[PDB]
Amino acid sequence: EYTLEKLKDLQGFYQKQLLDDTVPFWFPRSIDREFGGYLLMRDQDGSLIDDDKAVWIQGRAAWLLSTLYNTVEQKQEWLDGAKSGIDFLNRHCFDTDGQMFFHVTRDGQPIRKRRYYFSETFAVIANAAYAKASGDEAAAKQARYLFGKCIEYSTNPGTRPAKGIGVPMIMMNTAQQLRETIGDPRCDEWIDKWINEIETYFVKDDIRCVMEQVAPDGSIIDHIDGRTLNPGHAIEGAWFILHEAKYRNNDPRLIKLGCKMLDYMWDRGWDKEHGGILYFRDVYNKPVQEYWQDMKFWWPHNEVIIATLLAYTITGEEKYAQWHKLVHEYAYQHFHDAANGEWFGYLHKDGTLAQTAKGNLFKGPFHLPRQEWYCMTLLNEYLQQS
Amino acid sequence: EYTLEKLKDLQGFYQKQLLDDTVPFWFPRSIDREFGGYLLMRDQDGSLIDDDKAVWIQGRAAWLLSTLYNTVEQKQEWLDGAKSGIDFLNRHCFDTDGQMFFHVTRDGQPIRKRRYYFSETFAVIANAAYAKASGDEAAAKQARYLFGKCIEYSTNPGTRPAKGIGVPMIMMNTAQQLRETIGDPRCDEWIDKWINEIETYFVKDDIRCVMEQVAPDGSIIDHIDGRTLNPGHAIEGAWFILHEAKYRNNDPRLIKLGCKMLDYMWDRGWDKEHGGILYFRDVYNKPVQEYWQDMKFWWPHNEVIIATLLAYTITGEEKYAQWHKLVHEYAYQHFHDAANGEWFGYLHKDGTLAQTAKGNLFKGPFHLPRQEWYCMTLLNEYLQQS
Ligand SMILES: [Cl-]
Ligand SMILES: [Cl-]
Repeated sequence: EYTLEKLKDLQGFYQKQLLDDTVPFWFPRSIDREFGGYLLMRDQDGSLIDDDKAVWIQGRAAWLLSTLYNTVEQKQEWLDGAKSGIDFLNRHCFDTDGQMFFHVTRDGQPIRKRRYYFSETFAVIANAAYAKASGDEAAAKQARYLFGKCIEYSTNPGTRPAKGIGVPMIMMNTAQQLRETIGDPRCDEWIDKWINEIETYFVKDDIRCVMEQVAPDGSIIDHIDGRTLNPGHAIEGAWFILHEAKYRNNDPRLIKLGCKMLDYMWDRGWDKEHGGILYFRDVYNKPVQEYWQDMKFWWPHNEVIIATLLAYTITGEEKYAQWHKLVHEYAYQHFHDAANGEWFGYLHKDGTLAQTAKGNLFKGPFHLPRQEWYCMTLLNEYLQQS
Repeated sequence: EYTLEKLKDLQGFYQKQLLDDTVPFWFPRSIDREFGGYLLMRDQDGSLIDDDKAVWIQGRAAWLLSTLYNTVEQKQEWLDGAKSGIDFLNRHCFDTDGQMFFHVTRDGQPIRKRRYYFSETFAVIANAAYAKASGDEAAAKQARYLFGKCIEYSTNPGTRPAKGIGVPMIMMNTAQQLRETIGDPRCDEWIDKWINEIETYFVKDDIRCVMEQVAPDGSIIDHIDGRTLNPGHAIEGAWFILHEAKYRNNDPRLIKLGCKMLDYMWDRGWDKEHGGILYFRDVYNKPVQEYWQDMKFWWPHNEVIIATLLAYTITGEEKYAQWHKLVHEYAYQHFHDAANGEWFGYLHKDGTLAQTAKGNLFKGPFHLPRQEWYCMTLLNEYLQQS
């Protein structure tokens, strides 16, 4: 399967895709010079379908620009672009009670506020990465403050109580990004707790499944919502854990855990008729009720590309190279827009395009550039060690 | 052409489908003998995929059974079934603040409560129809009490205010059902206000569109949510208005209003590539972001079948017979399950089945049986006058 020359070609592919295709689609043109932050809700040709701003994606974009500055090239325009988002978050995206908005207008007026703290987690990683890039001590302090607030909420996130895997997952990745940028003494211990929560409550070895939600004792909630799985989301967590495994000196327990989550959810998620990762499944193969259950979204593919390549480089198991080849070829052939750049977001089960937009309230410069950046970086490291 | 002969055939077809196929799929087996209410979340073969109870659908089902008893046949089984749903609503489906739940367990414990009051409107029409079928004065008083509360809610309620067409539409049909069962002196004057609201704010003659939401002054909100249209929903409102026109001795002004709404949204909503009514469209033909925008759902087809047949019997315009033939043939050929009865809910754009369930949190014994019952009784009245 994958030779070193082939992995060298893959490294260059992800690098050139990231820097010559994906990032230029968004930046610098998406930087809103008049109001700050980013205009990211763009059609296939780059034209705007909306001038609203999703607060999560403002933070994700600021994180990406800072991360490119810190790990790829110290381009002033990326630093300036990151600062524009940080400033927009601080100036407009916090309510008087200190909680962040979810959805604001171009000029920063609030449209939606969600009880969630997920906006805050993306402000943490954005401020952490920006603090590293710029030396801004205020951004460092904000990142560490909000991290604690996020921890606080995570301990305490209605006759059918359920806990969701997304809390430990997002907190783990937030803690990882905080560690890898400016550092914080809480990161490693809490990551341990969040991994233990994922393993204990959400990974079911007897049925080879990773749950999206469970009851507080870990039991499966046998109702429509509780049965609904998201393979791409579970495999996102799997590679967060494989990432942690490497940091922890290739810890065999964490390698085993990440790999089995990936194994379980590749089997449940990969569409053997049409190819690609199904968005939702049902733990007992009852019909999934969420309407988009069999659609092919971009971001599950981004996460499975990372996970399979990461699993392959860590374990050397050829099957992960075979799965990587499958999902990589599937995703780049079906989502990538060779004419205008970047990726479509939304395909039907059979791979035909459902609509042409490349950015909206949920899609922006995050999952795809993170995958291309992470894979380019991973392979550079891997090839240096070979 | 739609001859009297063809319309007689259709009349018998809808009657046979309603009584030999649609209703038997649900009743009596869906009657929850232990806890009351109805077990309606069923797979294609009738097996339960969940024992939860959607409060809207408990009221809709009680309304249907009462309506059948009143207008088709005084089956004791239907009356007893209607009372089961009424009692379940009264016993379990009101919160301590007087607002109704949206989603409860089999035994009536709350799962979810929504800010809307659509639960209440379906309790109105259920109690009204049951009050007529049984002479229960408590149900009649309840229907009128809840109706008054819905009126207050509708008149006595973010930097982007929007008003939705669903409120005046649902309130209109609620009032119509109240009028046609037990009567209420407020029905006609409030229907007039709601029709005026629909015509003034949501119907756009210049661009031939019916909006889902507009700004308080009626202007189009040129953002993703504000641009999103629902042709089936607009056409549901169209036939509510055509129904009112008939009630008002074929009021030509309401005929024109209902017909232009139908004309506008047939043109925007009918899928010329694959057939069927698309779920969402965009007023300016920008890409629609809601994931299921191009799926083919059962209930838009139910409503367009009513609207086209009603428009045809009222106006005699052959185009509405042509449109009815198209949507009738499309819907019964694609959604109807000849093997087990009733209709699948969810098809892809190209008409292929997305999943097999026939009842869930949103689909149950309502839109389809209402369409078959309404078309059967409409054609019976129409052919009695020829
Ligand atoms: Cl994204
Ligand atoms: Cl329904």
